[PDB]
Amino acid sequence: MMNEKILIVDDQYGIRILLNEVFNKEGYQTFQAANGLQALDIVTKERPDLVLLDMKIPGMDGIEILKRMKVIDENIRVIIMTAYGELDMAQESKELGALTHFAKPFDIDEIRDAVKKYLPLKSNLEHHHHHH
Repeated sequence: MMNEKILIVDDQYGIRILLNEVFNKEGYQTFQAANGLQALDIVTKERPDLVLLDMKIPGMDGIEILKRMKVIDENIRVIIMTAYGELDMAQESKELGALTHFAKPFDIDEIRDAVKKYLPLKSNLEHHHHHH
């Protein structure tokens, strides 16, 4: 449609943007971030619904940023592609510590799969009985 939105924060040369060709068109508004602050830029600019955050990202500690992300929306699906033991550290540090987790920036095939594994696909979806 068009209302699909995701952020991807990592320092992989062309994975961030290949996610764009991968979803940004039709899958989701997948944007690229070199810092969580850059992700904050887009989260306030385009307001993607999902966030991919790596704290292992050169620049800033994405951990803090993703904490703020749930803190901004609470509907935003905060997904972690950093030290996935942050459901230990990042969670107890603040609030949620991100949901779907991965310790490695992996091949996008598993990522697109993970997207269609985790995403609702239910009846109520987000919060709306009978989409109108």
